[PDB]
Amino acid sequence: MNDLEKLVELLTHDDSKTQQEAARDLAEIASGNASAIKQVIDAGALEKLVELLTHDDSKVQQEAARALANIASGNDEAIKQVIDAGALEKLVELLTHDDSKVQQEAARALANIASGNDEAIKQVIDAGALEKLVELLTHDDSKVQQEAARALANIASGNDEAIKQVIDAGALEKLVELLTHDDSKVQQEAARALANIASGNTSAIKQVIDAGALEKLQELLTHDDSKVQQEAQRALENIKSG
Repeated sequence: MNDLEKLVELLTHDDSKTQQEAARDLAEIASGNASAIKQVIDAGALEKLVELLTHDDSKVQQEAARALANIASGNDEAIKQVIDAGALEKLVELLTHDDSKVQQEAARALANIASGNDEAIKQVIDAGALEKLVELLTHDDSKVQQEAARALANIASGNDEAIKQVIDAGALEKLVELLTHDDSKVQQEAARALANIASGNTSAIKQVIDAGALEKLQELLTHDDSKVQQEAQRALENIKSG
């Protein structure tokens, strides 16, 4: 049994600090080379990590979700593996327990998965992730709003059938109220999400402007933060040519 696998072993222990530290230490190893990431996978981390998500231990959940997150930042192989290990079911589950840092890692996790191909994107919507995600947009938690928006954006970067789901979940008007929030990153992600949704067809572009996106977006264009401006401008543009 090599070092990595004795870690997956330690995950199976009933001590809180034991699980947490092993989970934490996997979280870091899995945030390096593509090589490090696959070493983690074939060491069988995924079954064990996913099951930690169902222990009601805030700190443990936070490290097991984060680990999944970091693994989902690797290539398409990891993302396929994370999915086949049933993460999405538990991950979306974690979004309903009001736990700042745990909702946060869960979102980034889904978000990252959602950055994969179209097969990955479908599995996210089918796992009921949309409804829960949209809900997190109304929490008074700048960090959570950012990761939730970030996920939707990725998801709204898929096909028509995806964009349509995002609208149907009632994203649009929550997203716009984000544009008025005085946190740079949040605005950045909301605007990005909007910009993507507004790369669909006339139906999709229409429901954006009806949601009052235009004036807020043009408002952000006068803020002093390059990155936000870019996302706003890019947004005003796919709205414009329609």
